[PDB]
Amino acid sequence: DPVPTGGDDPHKVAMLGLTFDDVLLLPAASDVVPATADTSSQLTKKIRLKVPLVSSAMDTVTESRMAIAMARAGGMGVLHRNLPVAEQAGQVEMVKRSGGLLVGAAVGVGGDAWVRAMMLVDAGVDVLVVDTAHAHNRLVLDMVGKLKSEVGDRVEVVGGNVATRSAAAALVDAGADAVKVGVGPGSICTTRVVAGVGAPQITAILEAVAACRPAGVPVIADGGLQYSGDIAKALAAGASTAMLGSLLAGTAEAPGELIFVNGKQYKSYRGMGSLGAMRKLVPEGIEGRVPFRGPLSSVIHQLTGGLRAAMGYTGSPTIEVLQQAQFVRITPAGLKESHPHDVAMTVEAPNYYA
Amino acid sequence: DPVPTGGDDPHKVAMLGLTFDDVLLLPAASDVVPATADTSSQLTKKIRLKVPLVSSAMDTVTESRMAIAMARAGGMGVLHRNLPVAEQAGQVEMVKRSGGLLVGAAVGVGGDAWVRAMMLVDAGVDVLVVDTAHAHNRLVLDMVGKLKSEVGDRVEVVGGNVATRSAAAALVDAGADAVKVGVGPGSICTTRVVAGVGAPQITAILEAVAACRPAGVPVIADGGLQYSGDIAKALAAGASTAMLGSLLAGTAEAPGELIFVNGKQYKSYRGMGSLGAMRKLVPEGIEGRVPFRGPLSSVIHQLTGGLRAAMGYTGSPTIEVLQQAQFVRITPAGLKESHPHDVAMTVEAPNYYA
Amino acid sequence: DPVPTGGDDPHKVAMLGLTFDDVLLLPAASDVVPATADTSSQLTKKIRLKVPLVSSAMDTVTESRMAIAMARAGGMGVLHRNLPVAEQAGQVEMVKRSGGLLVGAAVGVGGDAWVRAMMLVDAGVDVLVVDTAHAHNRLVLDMVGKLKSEVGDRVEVVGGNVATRSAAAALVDAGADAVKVGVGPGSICTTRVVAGVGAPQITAILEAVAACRPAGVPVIADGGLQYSGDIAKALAAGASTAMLGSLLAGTAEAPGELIFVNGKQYKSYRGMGSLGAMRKLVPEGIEGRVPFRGPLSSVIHQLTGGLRAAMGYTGSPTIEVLQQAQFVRITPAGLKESHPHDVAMTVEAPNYYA
Amino acid sequence: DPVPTGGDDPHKVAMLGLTFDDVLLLPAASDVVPATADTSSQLTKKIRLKVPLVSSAMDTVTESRMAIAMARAGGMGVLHRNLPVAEQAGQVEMVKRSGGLLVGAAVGVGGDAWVRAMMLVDAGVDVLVVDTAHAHNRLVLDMVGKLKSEVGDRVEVVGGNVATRSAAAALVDAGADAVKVGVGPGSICTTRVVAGVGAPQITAILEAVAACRPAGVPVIADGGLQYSGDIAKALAAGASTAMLGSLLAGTAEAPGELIFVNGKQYKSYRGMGSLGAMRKLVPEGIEGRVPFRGPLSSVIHQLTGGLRAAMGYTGSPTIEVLQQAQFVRITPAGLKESHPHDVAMTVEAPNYYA
Ligand SMILES: COc1c(C)c2c(c(O)c1C/C=C(\C)Cn1cc(COC[C@H]3O[C@@H](n4cnc5c(N)ncnc54)[C@H](O)[C@@H]3O)nn1)C(=O)OC2
Ligand SMILES: COc1c(C)c2c(c(O)c1C/C=C(\C)Cn1cc(COC[C@H]3O[C@@H](n4cnc5c(N)ncnc54)[C@H](O)[C@@H]3O)nn1)C(=O)OC2
Ligand SMILES: COc1c(C)c2c(c(O)c1C/C=C(\C)Cn1cc(COC[C@H]3O[C@@H](n4cnc5c(N)ncnc54)[C@H](O)[C@@H]3O)nn1)C(=O)OC2
Ligand SMILES: COc1c(C)c2c(c(O)c1C/C=C(\C)Cn1cc(COC[C@H]3O[C@@H](n4cnc5c(N)ncnc54)[C@H](O)[C@@H]3O)nn1)C(=O)OC2
Ligand SMILES: O=c1[nH]cnc2c1ncn2[C@@H]1O[C@H](COP(=O)(O)O)[C@@H](O)[C@H]1O
Ligand SMILES: O=c1[nH]cnc2c1ncn2[C@@H]1O[C@H](COP(=O)(O)O)[C@@H](O)[C@H]1O
Ligand SMILES: O=c1[nH]cnc2c1ncn2[C@@H]1O[C@H](COP(=O)(O)O)[C@@H](O)[C@H]1O
Ligand SMILES: O=c1[nH]cnc2c1ncn2[C@@H]1O[C@H](COP(=O)(O)O)[C@@H](O)[C@H]1O
Ligand SMILES: [K+]
Ligand SMILES: [K+]
Ligand SMILES: [K+]
Ligand SMILES: [K+]
Repeated sequence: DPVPTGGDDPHKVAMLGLTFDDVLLLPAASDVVPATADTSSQLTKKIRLKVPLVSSAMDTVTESRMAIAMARAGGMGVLHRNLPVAEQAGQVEMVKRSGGLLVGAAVGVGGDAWVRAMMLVDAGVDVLVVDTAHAHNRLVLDMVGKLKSEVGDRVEVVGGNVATRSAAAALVDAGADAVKVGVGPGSICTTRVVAGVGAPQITAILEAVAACRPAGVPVIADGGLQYSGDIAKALAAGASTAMLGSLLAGTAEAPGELIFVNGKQYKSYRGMGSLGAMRKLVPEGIEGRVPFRGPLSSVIHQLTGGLRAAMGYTGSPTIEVLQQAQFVRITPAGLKESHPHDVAMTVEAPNYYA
Repeated sequence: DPVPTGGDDPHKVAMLGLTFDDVLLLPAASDVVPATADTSSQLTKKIRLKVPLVSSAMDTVTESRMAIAMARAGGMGVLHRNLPVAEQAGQVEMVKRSGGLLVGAAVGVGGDAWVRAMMLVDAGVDVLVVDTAHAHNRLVLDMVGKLKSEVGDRVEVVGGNVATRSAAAALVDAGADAVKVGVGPGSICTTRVVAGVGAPQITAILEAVAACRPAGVPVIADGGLQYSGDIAKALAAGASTAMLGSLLAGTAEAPGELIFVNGKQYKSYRGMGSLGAMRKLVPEGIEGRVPFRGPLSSVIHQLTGGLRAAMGYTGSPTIEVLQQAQFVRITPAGLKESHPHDVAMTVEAPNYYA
Repeated sequence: DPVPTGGDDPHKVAMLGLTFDDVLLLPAASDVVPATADTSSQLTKKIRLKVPLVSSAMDTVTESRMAIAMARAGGMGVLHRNLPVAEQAGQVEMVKRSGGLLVGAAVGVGGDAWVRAMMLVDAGVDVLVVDTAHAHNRLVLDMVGKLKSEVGDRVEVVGGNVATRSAAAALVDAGADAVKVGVGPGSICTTRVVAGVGAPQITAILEAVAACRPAGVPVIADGGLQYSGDIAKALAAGASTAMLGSLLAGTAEAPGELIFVNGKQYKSYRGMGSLGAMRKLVPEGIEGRVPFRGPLSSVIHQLTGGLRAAMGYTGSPTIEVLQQAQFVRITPAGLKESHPHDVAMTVEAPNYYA
Repeated sequence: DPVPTGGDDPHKVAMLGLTFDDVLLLPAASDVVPATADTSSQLTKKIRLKVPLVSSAMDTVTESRMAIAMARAGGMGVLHRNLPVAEQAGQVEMVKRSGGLLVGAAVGVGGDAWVRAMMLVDAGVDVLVVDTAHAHNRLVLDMVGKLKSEVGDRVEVVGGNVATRSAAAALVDAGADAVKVGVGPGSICTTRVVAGVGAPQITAILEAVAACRPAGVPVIADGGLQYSGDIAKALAAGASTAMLGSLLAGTAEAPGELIFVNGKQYKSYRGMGSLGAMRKLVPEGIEGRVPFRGPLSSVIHQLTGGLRAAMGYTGSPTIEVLQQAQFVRITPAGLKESHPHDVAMTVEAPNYYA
């Protein structure tokens, strides 16, 4: 970062971090229309999805109903781990016996996490996600490496989360089959406020990709996505898939009863590091609610439609070509101009609410 | 773009995009006053307007009443294409038989669009606008080139929309008589959110102009304009005309009945890519309403008055000289200072509402 | 401006404009306390004020009561010109016969303005202000030069307004005794929106000063000031005095009756380019109201107290040394941190309202 | 500062100032977990705290109850000086006789301040804080140097406040045992608005540290902190401790009765430069209220928990290693993404309110 901002060390403030709202994809020469785009992409080294989307491993987003629906829509669910091992394993079996659908499951770090992992593999899980706030901790890299050693022939092992090139490189050397990027950008996340730590999500992807791409390891962009265009941006920055919590938490298939506050409909959505999920603790998430959004299938159709539009605009027949697209950086005025502006919206759009 | 923002490719984030609110025109030495300014400008290679303004080809902005009024005010209307071919053609005839006024009409891409185009030419249209979200698609360049080949002796052919230098260059090589710039900046547009694609409108004009100006092809700045000063900025960036939807949709001549909500008056205004206009679809516009603004003539007087003021300030006797003016880039504080600030407005101004 | 923002001309977007909220003064080594600071400064080549403040030539800010009070407080008023010549001249006499106080008066450009000017000189005015939106117009430079030729032995002649180095240089060569800077930053001004023209006020001062300082011509910073700290910033950027409209319009001495809306007290304040002041016109100002602020003397005490504080902080015993102080440029976060933040204000401060 | 912003002097606008919301800490390789972090740090050359936090010397933040509680929590209180000397001294004795707890006390500059200081030393104070708005004034450096000469064997002497490298260097040469950084960032402070003076707090720390670190003098980051992550940022920028007013003013131990406005609970909090504290004056602070936050111990637990999280993320076993961490600079979009976003919070978190 060139500009003088204090002190005598030019590396103290090491770069300028961008996130989704900071950039637009540039249109390019195209012989692609949304209809002819191919949205398939690698979830891991061995697993390719038809639709490059996976649901967050959260107790207000993914249990078996969500996992089943995501798989049928061409993506995948990652089953959360805030429940007894026998119950998480049973949910893996529920998905597996609905057509041999793909499914993943989260585990932590340690002895209990290891027992959880072995049970999940026994239940037939396809992907284990080592699900942590900071994968550059040595204990996490150990967990990833040992799982890959012991069961890596039977199962794919994802490691996360990271926000730097060096952390992505450490997970690759540990043997990760994919690397999940996102420290702090989650809609329900307070890590960046409470700890003061993280990196803006576009820059975090660009950096992780610089480590993972040359090693042939897919990057999963996790957190901070709010519009279908954000998915296109994350993939163009080099991710192969995107993980969604907020965008899916409001759907019929997410766990939770409908909340009916003041004429409107909502579903609860909460961080896994919130007090409520963990039950003095120092939480790194909040508890809240999102608008009810109806069937998962209709949300995914809108998201994939927006991604297909982006592929047509950028002349990308495949996700692999989308990953080569270019950005322009924009100002606050640019962002206001990008949204609808100076008009009163009178009708809801299925892919846009202010 | 010099500053490090992630990864190892300096061309990934290729430049900084500016739009109207990011810049001001610098005053210069002047022997021009608003009264003596000459606002005429090229719409196309062959067509010069007295006032460098054209109304959007939208079903809530331009049918024959709007086209007639815009022509009489010294500009032009582009008749929308969300209606049967015989009806669009009939409206062209309505305008033509009100004094031989100039008129344009939108067409799409394909066989039905081609039949539409031939009928419009037969009705006496002066300008065909190949009206698309992404003119850098090969199908659009083909449509432009074939129209120019078949009927280009009888009619001027405009192509759009683009947001890059390379896309403008492709339209010029395809034979466009003008190039329309604007991917996503429209007030009712969600393309930049839904697809994540576009470029801020001042930068988009500067880039398109770098391709079109040396080839002698006029650029039409389309979308994102909200104040008379925006028109001056778009022209100074090198456009020859500006296309307006939002600013004209509220006028008496725009299609639509007056809406009377809660003591106030409005007219409907909607994207042509909204669900409502297209009638599961994945829309790229919204449906809404804008304040009623009275007769078109009075709006155009205010817009041209603001443009004339800019010409006096920049010492520009003609639009061609305005296109040589300089900008200063501004911060959010600069923008707040540019608007009225720290005062409660007690009376409406005819050319300013907060 | 180094960063790529579109096109092939590096001078198209010629620099980055800053205004007051973009910068802070850096504290420095000091043997000055607010009590020992000397706030005197040149209004013009020949006229030094005890307090570097002058009231705007506006019909809601300065008639004779305001002019008298400003002079007694150690500054000066400039009498507005939206009234018959005999009446403006009479007000000059009212001030002159209240102790031989300093007074200025605005005039325009042309034959009627020239008659106005001669009458004002006859009435004993000390300063003529050629009061225009764009002093880089040739007609204005002619007016300034001819006044200085004809009556420049009897009276000081101020010219404005400008926002560029070249325009300030032209006024200096025309013979101006001071140069007034400010195109568009006024609180009631819409020029930057309606015409799209101007330059952020700190940059406008820095540029004008680069022309005026080496010629020994004082710069008057006109418009955009809202806090006592803004006065210190304008002077540190190199201005010698500041002109205030909004900050003084609410005082007892400003023309206007008190407005009592919904339990509170206000006074009308309006641009001289508003429809109301000019009485289809294309206005460049709005009509509004500001909070009532009580006696002028108490406002000026607060403003000078804040300026004296700045002088103590920067180690400036005199305004001439304050003009050598340094800035740091700040971000939106910096600006939020500069104001009170994260607290509910329960008591009014005499020099701060949110 | 490279970019052209006006005039011909590249040093006029000398750098870009950042504050807390402008930066995030980058995660790094770590063998630290929050539990194993060591939060101890130097308050002064001779005094090490277990927890790197000290309460502001304000009459709505620190009297003896607060000083006692802060010391027991592993930090320190600085007793305010808006009260008679015998009473401030008595409060020092109250703290000293509650277990020989550490305590500091503020003094001003001059003869009365000197008498106050001698009485405080006699009462057994551990730290004298020369408590001023501008320590680069020569009178302040004299006060610091004379105290260190006369009583510097018995007591540690802190000097502040500063916002520049040169001012920190002057205090070091004057003999300060620590340097307090912060000109204007306080939540109740208006200095930056009223005087227009200051520097954004991250840059102010980086600059002061460049002077103090090589001389082995600890820096106290004072003002502007609102979240536990801010404490981690201030320390990573090189401060050794942080001083808090706003974050502690709402606690049970802060002076003040509970205010019960409209169903909610608050405590008064006011600048020491506000009219109310000083009792025409020209104040540099405001009077207000903050939410009631319960026992001090629980607030400090949340703050230290967030700091420990940051240490785990950055791989810092000690504060000395945290001081070597790196930042990424972020945009407004980055800041929105850092907070919770696009969710309605339904439950209060103990370490986060919007
Ligand atoms: C046409 O109205 C606009 C305009 C003018 C703009 C936008 C927009 O979203 C819309 C709404 C979009 C539609 C109403 C849908 N539509 C219809 C057409 C007519 O031309 C269709 C042809 O345009 C090309 N095309 C149109 N969209 C794409 C895409 N997403 N990817 C690749 N090619 C695309 C393709 O060759 C196709 O055959 N273009 N967009 C916009 O973002 O900036 C300008
Ligand atoms: C005079 O009040 C201001 C002032 C001081 C400012 C502004 C403004 O809009 C106004 C309101 C504008 C008016 C009340 C209209 N007006 C009257 C005059 C008196 O001088 C008129 C002469 O000023 C020159 N002039 C004034 N405006 C222009 C222009 N737009 N283009 C070219 N020349 C212009 C021209 O030579 C003309 O003969 N200037 N503006 C402003 O934006 O920054 C400063
Ligand atoms: C003391 O509280 C603060 C503190 C800590 C800060 C600020 C502040 O406005 C205030 C409020 C200001 C006052 C309560 C007034 N005050 C009293 C003192 C005690 O020391 C007084 C001495 O401090 C020096 N000093 C204090 N202010 C100035 C100034 N504006 N210009 C030059 N010198 C100044 C000068 O030598 C003077 O003898 N400093 N400010 C601030 O902006 O950042 C830190
Ligand atoms: C797990 O959920 C997340 C995720 C995915 C993210 C975040 C987050 O705050 C949370 C909430 C945090 C928790 C629910 C707490 N938790 C539990 C785990 C499971 O793995 C624990 C292991 O992860 C490592 N670890 C986890 N947090 C830290 C830290 N602050 N410092 C050092 N190491 C840390 C450490 O080795 C530890 O043994 N990670 N965070 C986040 O900010 O970005 C991604
Ligand atoms: O409590 C937490 N604190 C921080 N991040 C969390 C927490 N719980 C889940 N996450 C992350 O936030 C992501 C969802 O982000 P969203 O799509 O923006 O709502 C998840 O996939 C996790 O990576
Ligand atoms: O639904 C749509 N989505 C995106 N852009 C549209 C749509 N309909 C019209 N437009 C564009 O928006 C322009 C009007 O923008 P406005 O002047 O900012 O309201 C039109 O001239 C078209 O280029
Ligand atoms: O109607 C107008 N349009 C633009 N600027 C104006 C108008 N009337 C007065 N001004 C300028 O605005 C200044 C006052 O700005 P303020 O102190 O920010 O309210 C005056 O001294 C004039 O330079
Ligand atoms: O009235 C004042 N004006 C300016 N700063 C003050 C005033 N009173 C206290 N301060 C500073 O503000 C700090 C507290 O800031 P806070 O933690 O952001 O609320 C104190 O420790 C002092 O350095
Ligand atoms: K838009
Ligand atoms: K303004
Ligand atoms: K402040
Ligand atoms: K967040």
